[PDB]
Amino acid sequence: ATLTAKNLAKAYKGRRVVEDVSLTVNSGEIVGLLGPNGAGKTTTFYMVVGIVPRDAGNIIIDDDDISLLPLHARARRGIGYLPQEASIFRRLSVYDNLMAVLQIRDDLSAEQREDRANELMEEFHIEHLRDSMGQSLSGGERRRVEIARALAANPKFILLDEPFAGVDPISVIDIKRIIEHLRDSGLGVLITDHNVRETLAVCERAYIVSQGHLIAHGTPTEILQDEHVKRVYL
Ligand SMILES: CO[C@@H]1[C@@H](OC(N)=O)[C@@H](O)[C@H](Oc2ccc3c(O)c(NC(=O)c4ccc(O)c(CC=C(C)C)c4)c(=O)oc3c2C)OC1(C)C
Ligand SMILES: Nc1ncnc2c1ncn2[C@@H]1O[C@H](COP(=O)(O)OP(=O)(O)O)[C@@H](O)[C@H]1O
Ligand SMILES: [Mg+2]
Repeated sequence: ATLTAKNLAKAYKGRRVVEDVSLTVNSGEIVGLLGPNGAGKTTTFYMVVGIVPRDAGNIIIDDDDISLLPLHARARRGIGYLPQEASIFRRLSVYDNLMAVLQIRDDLSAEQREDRANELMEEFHIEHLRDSMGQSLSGGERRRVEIARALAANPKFILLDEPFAGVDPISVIDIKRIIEHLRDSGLGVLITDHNVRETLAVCERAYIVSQGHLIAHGTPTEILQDEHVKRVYL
C-alpha cells in the first residue's frame, strides 16, 4: 500500500510554515522526513494525520483520496501516529492505555482484546509494567507503550514524530530495533528528526525539509552528497 501527500501547504498568521510539500511512503520501508527545528515536519504530519486543516494539498492511500476524512476516519483507513512529545495517558495503567485503543477494535471479542493486549505487552517488552501508571515510566518505557498503543489499532502506516526525543541512550537502541521490526511487519514507516545523520542511517530514503520547503530526496548516501542539502548546512 502507498501513502502519498501532495502539494501540502499550511500558514499560521500569514506565515507559510509548509509550502508545496509532497512525499510518499510504501508498505515495508522506513522513509525519513528530516530537517531543522521549525522546518515544518510536525505541521506536515498534522496535515497527513488530519489534526490541523490544510491550506492546500491532498492525502491519498492507493487510489483513494482521503483529504476530506477527519483524523479518526483516516485512522480506520490505516494511518497510525506517534506524537512528538509524551502522549501516554499519565494516570492510567499501561494496560488501560492499550485498552483505550483496543476497545475500538470491533473485530475482537472480550477475550481476544485481552489476548491482543497481552501480545502487545510481550512484543514491546512492557509486560512487567501492566499496572504501572503511565507517569511512573521512564521516557523509553513510555515511548514503547505509546508505540504499542498505536499498533493496537492495526495501522498500515505509522508516522513517528521524533521517536528518540526524551529517551535515554540505551532506550534509543531499543526504539531503533522496534522501528526495524515494524518495517519487517509490513508497515510503511515515516520518521522525523532534526539530527540528520543518526536517523538517516535507519531510513531507506529521506526527504529533507528546510523552512517549510522540500530541498532534497535520496538514499542516505545521496542525501549526504546532495549539493542542496550541503548548501543548507554549510
Ligand atoms: C490511537 O491513538 C489515539 C488517537 O487516535 C489516533 N487516530 O491517533 C486519539 O484518539 C487520541 O490521540 C491523542 C491523545 C492524547 C494526546 C496528547 O496527550 C498529546 N500531547 C500533547 O498534547 C502535549 C504534550 C506535551 C506538551 O508539553 C504539550 C504542551 C501543551 C500544554 C502544556 C497545554 C502538549 C499529543 O500530542 O497527542 C495526543 C493524541 C494524538 O488518543 C490516542 C493517542 C490513544
Ligand atoms: N498553532 C501555531 N500557530 C503559530 N505558529 C505555529 C503553530 N504551530 C506551529 N507553529 C510554528 O510553525 C513552524 C513549524 O513548526 P513545526 O511543524 O512544529 O516544526 P518542526 O519541523 O520542528 O516539527 C514553527 O515556527 C512553529 O513555531
Ligand atoms: Mg516537530
